Amino acid sequence: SMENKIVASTKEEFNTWYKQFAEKHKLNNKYTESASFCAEIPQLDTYKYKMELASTDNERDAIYSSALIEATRFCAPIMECAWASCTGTVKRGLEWFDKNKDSDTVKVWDANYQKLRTETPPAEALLAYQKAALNWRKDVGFSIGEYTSILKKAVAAEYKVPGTVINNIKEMLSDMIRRRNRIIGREHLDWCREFASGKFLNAFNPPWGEINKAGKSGYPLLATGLAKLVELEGKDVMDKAKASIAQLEGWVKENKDQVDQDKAEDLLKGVRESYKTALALAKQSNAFRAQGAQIDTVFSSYYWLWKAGVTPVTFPSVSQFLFELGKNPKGQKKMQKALINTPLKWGKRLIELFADNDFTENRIYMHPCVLTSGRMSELGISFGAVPVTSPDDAAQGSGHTKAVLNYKTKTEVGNPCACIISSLFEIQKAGYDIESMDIVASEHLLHQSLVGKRSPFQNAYLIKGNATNINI
Repeated sequence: SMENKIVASTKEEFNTWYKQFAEKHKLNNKYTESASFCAEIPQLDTYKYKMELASTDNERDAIYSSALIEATRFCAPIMECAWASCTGTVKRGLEWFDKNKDSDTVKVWDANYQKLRTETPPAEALLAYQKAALNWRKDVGFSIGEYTSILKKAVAAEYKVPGTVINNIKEMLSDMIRRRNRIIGREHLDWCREFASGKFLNAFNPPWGEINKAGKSGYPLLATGLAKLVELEGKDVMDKAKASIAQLEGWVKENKDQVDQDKAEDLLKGVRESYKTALALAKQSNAFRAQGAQIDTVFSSYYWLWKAGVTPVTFPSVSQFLFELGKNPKGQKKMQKALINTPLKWGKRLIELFADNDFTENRIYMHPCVLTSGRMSELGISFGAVPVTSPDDAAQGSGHTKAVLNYKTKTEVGNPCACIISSLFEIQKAGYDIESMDIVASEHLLHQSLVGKRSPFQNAYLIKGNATNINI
């Protein structure tokens, strides 16, 4: 029969289920964050040599698919993949969109889907989508632990890798930075940075004279400074800036005997108008057109099942399909063939969520709610690592890109994560031209790592700072 064998309406029930599954299958925490089937860190070099030899494109596609599935299939985070694929999570997760379909943080991208299959979205729908992701995650009750949670935290100053891969990791980082810069004062900027975090009393003594003083742009100096800040150091600055204003206010309230009321209230007014201007400038930053479009995998996955008309009953067959897909990969053509050929009804309805082929602008600007053939992997890691009609078959392994994130980054085992990311990167270099690719998947895996992301089921959006500023 086609049924969901993982039956839990609550984190507790699932916990029981998974203690049992984990013990039966000897899930192991050696090299992976979450317990998994991973006994040994894969060796991808043979794919590197083979890839050095390949004279045709199809072969390079197959060699990279192979390399990927080889590095992935046994490292999937069984606990979170399972939890995300269980009965309760599937019921609530699908039911969320029926209640929230018409809300203002959903309707913006949803009702506009067909359009989004072609043209890049405004900033508004990016913000909306991210809010909706966090909301679905709160309402559904998706967090059973740190690997399913919302990550709010500062990007670590340093990223440790072993001397074997340090070369590679660095090359990747430089190409990444080059790419970010491609996506897009002196005293003023440092005064703005100091104000944004440490010194809010700096607002009493602006370097340019009056705090709200306009520059060559007619835009306030503070505003553009903060903007350039969000650009270089990441949007965290804005929050920090606001925090500082908070302090300012607090101070003005705690000691009001030291200040003149009228011009204190005008000071505050000023900093606030400047901050609103800085926000507005950063929302259109065009660097927000990218970072805003960062996908929330499980959320977009459930959105896709919903949009494709999937339900608790038919979900197990999708889980099944995905599971097979993690064994026998399919490029564009093969995916389309498979999806149209299946007698099952969600197959055709999936490809009708696919964007155009044939999508004009750069794809990092594509909205995170839109399905494509390359994005099947998201579903792949959500519902596919563990087939829910036959959970034990998970022991065979199902390769899905984000599986890489389940690898530990810690130095005692010698950062398997970075090692695999690096092997993938070399392998790609061999057969493909790096600089000329719209996206580089190993690079995005790396981006996810540097930013402190240990799971596919973690939400990385609210993280503090820019991964490109990291020292490795």
